This record gives sequence, structure tokens and C-alpha cells, in this order.
Amino acid sequence: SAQEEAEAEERRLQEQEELENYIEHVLLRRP
Repeated sequence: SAQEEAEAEERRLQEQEELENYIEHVLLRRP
């Protein structure tokens, strides 16, 4: 582990935690 890698880790959680809702609504409201 390290400081740099640690910064990227959380980045994935914050990006995913929010992304999960993206496709969740985008797909649910599909054409």
C-alpha cells in the first residue's frame, strides 16, 4: 500500500458509489 494508491482507492469508491445510481436511473429510464 501507499499514499498515492490510497488516494486512487477511495476515488473508485466515490466514483462507483455515485455511478451505481447513474446506470440505475439511465437504464431504468431507457428509451
